[PDB]
Amino acid sequence: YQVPSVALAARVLKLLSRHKYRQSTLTEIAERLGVNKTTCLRVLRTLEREDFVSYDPQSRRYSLGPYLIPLGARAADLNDVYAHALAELHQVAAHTGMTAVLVKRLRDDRVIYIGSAEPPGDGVRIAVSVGQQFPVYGAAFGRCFLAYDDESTWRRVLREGLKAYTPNSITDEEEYVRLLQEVREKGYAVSHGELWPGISAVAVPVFNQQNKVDLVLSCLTMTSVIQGEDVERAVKALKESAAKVSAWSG
Amino acid sequence: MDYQVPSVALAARVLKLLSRHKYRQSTLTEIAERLGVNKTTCLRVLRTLEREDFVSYDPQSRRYSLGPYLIPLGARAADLNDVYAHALAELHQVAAHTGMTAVLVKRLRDDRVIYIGSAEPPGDGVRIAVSVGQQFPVYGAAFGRCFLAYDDESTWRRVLREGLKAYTPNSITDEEEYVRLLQEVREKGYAVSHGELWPGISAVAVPVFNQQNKVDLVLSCLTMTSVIQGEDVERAVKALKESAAKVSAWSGYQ
Repeated sequence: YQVPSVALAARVLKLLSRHKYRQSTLTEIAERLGVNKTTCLRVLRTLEREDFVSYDPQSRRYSLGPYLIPLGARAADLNDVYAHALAELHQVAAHTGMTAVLVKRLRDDRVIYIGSAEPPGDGVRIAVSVGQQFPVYGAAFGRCFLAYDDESTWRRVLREGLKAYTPNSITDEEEYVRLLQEVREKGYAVSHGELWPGISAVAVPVFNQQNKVDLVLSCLTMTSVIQGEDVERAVKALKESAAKVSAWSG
Repeated sequence: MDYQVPSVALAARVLKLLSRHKYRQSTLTEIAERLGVNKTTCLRVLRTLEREDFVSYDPQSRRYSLGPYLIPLGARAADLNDVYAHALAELHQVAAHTGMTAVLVKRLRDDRVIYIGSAEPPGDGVRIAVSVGQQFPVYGAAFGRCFLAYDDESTWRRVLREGLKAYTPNSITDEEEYVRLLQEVREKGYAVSHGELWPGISAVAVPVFNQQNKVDLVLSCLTMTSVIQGEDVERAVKALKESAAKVSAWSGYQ
């Protein structure tokens, strides 16, 4: 079963976390979600009374509300796995000088940025959109998820087709399979401009109790600046952090 | 109201419950009994939330918990408008409903407090303005008593032994009176001062609690003493409490 209104409440919240829809009128939400204005408004008003959504009558725009702040903080700190993994991002960033990210496998072959940490102190930083979703196959993290799946999950997602985000996105199914073999041997993956042009990443799987991968830790930097020593550093930090997070997955 | 959707209200109650340390890993029975809702009704909502990753389920122990999608929602919500921003917005509501200047006070180290935001009531004419950044002693006036009343009594005794400084003729410097005033603030949930820091100025204040049940923030209303009337103080207490309850929930109080 599915309760249609609760599912609609969730879709609204997910829509309002995208930058384009961070402040959206009723009509923009209805249109984007494909439901009539009255059904949306009912949900939005119930969500508003609980402070899950906020409403600015001066702009007639709805946004994510204040109650999600402590709710999200608690979802992090009440769970041993998430509390330690988010703390580890700060470790990774401080020791590598790269922007560190936690990626999480969702239902329907999607993944999501759960959090990030930017290196401390000053300078330009690379910043990611926290809460952005991605296909489970994309860039360095995609291969960290897929390399330890049973081939029941390999083939279904390969068969759907691989989107070419940039000219270096891996869309050849055979090349992708060889790279998955490579991830298993080395325990990490590197992408150069596969998702965003000029961005490279290093990713490492965090193993759950089934030897499977629900969480990936990632490091991000500019492709033009990355040297071999940077990859090695990122791999050590990420691997060490990953092993501490796996420890808590009991 | 016809725009009130009971299944989404229950989803919210479920998530608020799972955010309490005690109920962080809760069986279906414990959830349904604690909320006073039929277990089947609960299952459908829980499983719907689980499908969207707002809740998780552990098949071993049969317990539900806050799901991981709430983490980036929280971060994106705060990034747009953080708690202090929302607190300021609620102060403008208070100012509008009371016709008083509303003020957000924060505790510092070393027995000081500081104004971190204000909201003058709407319209044109005169009004009381305050300096964002002004610091005061933690014992001073209505807002001082709202911080102190909720510390251990050992702090009351320390602050009292170290001397209450008399700013005006209406300042409370009698130790037995100040203790009685702290006790009653703790009994009643608000404080009122009449010319204790500034001649002519009255204050009504209410504490904001956080997730360790401590008072880091106080919401306060300033008005002129000489024009306060019957229902005014009563009305401001009621508006400040409605606002402080909300901001307490946003600071993680439960």
